[PDB]
Amino acid sequence: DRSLRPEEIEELREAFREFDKDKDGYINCRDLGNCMRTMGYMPTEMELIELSQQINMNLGGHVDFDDFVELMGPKL
Ligand SMILES: [Mg+2]
Repeated sequence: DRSLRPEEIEELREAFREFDKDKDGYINCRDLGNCMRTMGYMPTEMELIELSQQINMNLGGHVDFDDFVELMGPKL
């Protein structure tokens, strides 16, 4: 019934962390481009950007493992 992909969640967690080991729980749209590519190597090089920009409609350049996953769930 409605099959998703609970596997990417595990890989993301490691990427969101492997990049945010500082123990902050938040990453800057900067690492993303680098974490997004090393995470699946599939997005563009200026589009994932527009996404991390839309984020500004709430926090302001800071994504939580939740947005991180919400930003990688759209384009893949
Ligand atoms: Mg941090």
